[PDB]
Formats: sequence, structure tokens, C-alpha cells
Amino acid sequence: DRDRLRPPLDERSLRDQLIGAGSGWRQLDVVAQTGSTNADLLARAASGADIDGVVLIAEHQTAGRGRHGRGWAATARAQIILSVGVRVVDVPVQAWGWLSLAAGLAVLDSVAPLIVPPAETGLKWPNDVLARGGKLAGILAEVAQPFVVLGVGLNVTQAPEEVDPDATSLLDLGVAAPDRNRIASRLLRELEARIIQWRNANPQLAADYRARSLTIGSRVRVELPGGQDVVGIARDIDDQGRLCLDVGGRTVVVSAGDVVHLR
Ligand SMILES: Nc1ncnc2c1ncn2COCCNS(=O)(=O)NC(=O)CCCC[C@@H]1SC[C@@H]2NC(=O)N[C@@H]21
Ligand SMILES: [Cl-]
Repeated sequence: DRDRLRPPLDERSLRDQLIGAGSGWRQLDVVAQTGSTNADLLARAASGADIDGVVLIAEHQTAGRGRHGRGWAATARAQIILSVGVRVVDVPVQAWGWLSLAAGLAVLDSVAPLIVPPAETGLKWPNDVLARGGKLAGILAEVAQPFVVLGVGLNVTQAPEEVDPDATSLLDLGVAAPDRNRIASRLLRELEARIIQWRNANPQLAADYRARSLTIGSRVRVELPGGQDVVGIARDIDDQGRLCLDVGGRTVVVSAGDVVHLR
């Protein structure tokens, strides 16, 4: 079935394209299986390793992490499962929130042309990559000074029945034979540019995010950490990467939470 549409990644090829002159990526490894690529890179940094510009890709992830203590389901060779290390200590802490937003924009730009784009194809705050209403990719940013580990889970041929009822994949969107080697290459290249833009506070980063946001201008219900709900209209993203809500004339700024686009 879908397994035949899932050939293995070419580590040697990815290294030839992404490592060398003109590229910031220093190290790239493809492992057959791990618990969590985010956990692994955090473990490396915890033992003194310099993970800046280091890429770890897993064909399969058995104990995937999600935001707010949730999980991330996956089957072998059905997704692009990677984590990258980013040195952030040179950047003010108030701007670290934009790093995760930049990541989702990069993931989206890497797969957007492969799709015609149906309704609801863009970014849901924080960095949910949505397509036709379904969650195409999820991003997780975890802190390990002086680094931030950026995690990306992109559904390539992953069936929604195998992971989550609200999930979608490139295959379920119409992409017949998605090449994970091509996509991963474009992903990390888009990611490199966005990280550089974030590090230098490039205005275009925020501009490109707004142009691809599905949340801004929509009536939403935001489920805050702690279990409280806030209903209003998303208006803008501030300089810290936080969602600014219009609640009956009052401005409510949210740093973290789950966004639901309402009727
Ligand atoms: N394949 C799925 N597709 C869509 N929804 C899903 C799926 N599998 C469960 N779900 C349901 O989503 C639960 C997670 N919800 S969430 O709070 O928004 N969290 C995220 O979306 C961030 C997940 C980040 C995963 C990446 S992948 C490699 C790296 N290592 C990690 O351990 N984490 C990062
Ligand atoms: Cl199917």
C-alpha cells in the first residue's frame, strides 16, 4: 500500500547537498530509529557537544514529543522527522519565540509548490502547518542553553488513520510520488535562510509569516495552558512572536496555547 511509496532516505546524498561551502549545516545524520530526535540533540548538548548547525533525521520515531507535554505519532518512513541545533545565546531572549515561527514558515515554503492549493493552506499560530484544514506538520522548540533544538514532524505519506484524525499528508493532498530526499533538502535550505533572518531580526520574516498566516483575521478559540479558553479575533503577531487577540475591544496577548479557527 503506502509502504511502497516509502523508500529510505539517502544520507550520503543529503550530505553532498547540504554540507560544504555556502551552507551553514555542519553535521547531518540519518538514523533508522530513535525515541525522539529532539531528546537526542538535547542529550548531546547536555554532554557538552556543540549542536549548532547539526542535523539529525530519523526514519522512525517511537516516543515523539509534542508541545505542552503531548506526544507525536509516526510510522516508519512515512514522515520527515528531523531536529536541528541553533545557537541562540547571542540573541535577546524576548525574540526566541520567533525562531519557532520561522521554522514553520520554512517547512511550509518547502512543500507548498508540490500541491493547486486548497482552502486553509498556511500557518496556524504558533507554527502549525495546515493544509485543507488538516495538520500537515508540527514544530517543537526546546531550550538547552546556549542552544535551541528545533524539531519538525512533516507528514509525507503518513496516513491520518495511523497518527491523528486531524492530520493530513502530502499524499492525502494530491502529491502522488513525494520524494523525501528532495523535500528534506529544500526544507533544510529554507530553514537555513529563515534562521539567518531571525538571527539578524530581518523584517521580512514577520512580513512573510503574516502573508501565510491562517490565524490572523480569523475568529478563534485559544486554549491556554491551565485549561482556560479565550474567544476572540486574532489580529496580529507582536515582536516576541505572541498572538494578539481582539476580545470585544480588549487586547489579549497570548504567548502559548492551542488555536482553533472558528466559524
Ligand atoms: N503525525 C502527526 N500529525 C499530526 N498530528 C499528530 C501527529 N501525531 C500526533 N499528532 C497529534 O498532535 C499532538 C501534538 N500537538 S502539538 O502540541 O501541536 N505538538 C506538535 O505538533 C509538535 C510536534 C513536534 C514533533 C517533532 S518530530 C521530531 C521532533 N522530535 C520530537 O519528539 N518532536 C519533534
Ligand atoms: Cl489510504
